Amino acid sequence: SEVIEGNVKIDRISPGDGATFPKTGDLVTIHYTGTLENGQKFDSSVDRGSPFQCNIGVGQVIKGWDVGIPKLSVGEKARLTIPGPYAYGPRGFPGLIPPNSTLVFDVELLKVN
Ligand SMILES: C=CC[C@@H]1/C=C(\C)C[C@H](C)C[C@H](OC)[C@H]2O[C@@](O)(C(=O)C(=O)N3CCCC[C@H]3C(=O)O[C@H](/C(C)=C/[C@@H]3CC[C@@H](O)[C@H](OC)C3)[C@H](C)[C@@H](O)CC1=O)[C@H](C)C[C@@H]2OC
Repeated sequence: SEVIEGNVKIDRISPGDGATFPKTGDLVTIHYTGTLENGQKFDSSVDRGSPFQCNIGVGQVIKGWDVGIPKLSVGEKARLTIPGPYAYGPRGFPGLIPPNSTLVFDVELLKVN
């Protein structure tokens, strides 16, 4: 596991084309599962049967996603461990994430665009 910006950790699980990497502003199609540090699952889009899309690195998602995702190539599966300051910090999210939580994200880069 690699320690990227802000102390976010990447655990590579299954490779991508090792060549198609998301660039700033690129639209990404991802499948994620979010868990707290205890393993307690709080969200998943796989459960929704619909992948998430956002433009990467422009402030649309929490910073751990912004620093994290661009280091993945199309088709890869990896796990992002994100500390509070790079996620929801001291505020959290009502009914999902408590103040100061470290978030674990299992994500799959389906397509870059
Ligand atoms: C108003 C319209 C609702 C709009 C909802 C959608 C488009 C649907 C989309 C599937 C979101 C999920 O809803 C099904 C749901 O995703 C979580 O469950 C989740 O796993 C998560 O953490 N995600 C989602 C995947 C990207 C990383 C992170 C994120 O960065 O998400 C972003 C996030 C909340 C950023 C805040 C931005 C404000 C800053 O202040 C804060 O700064 C700390 C960080 C999302 C993408 C916002 O851009 C847009 C929205 O919120 C949140 C725990 C609760 C959130 O509910 C909404």
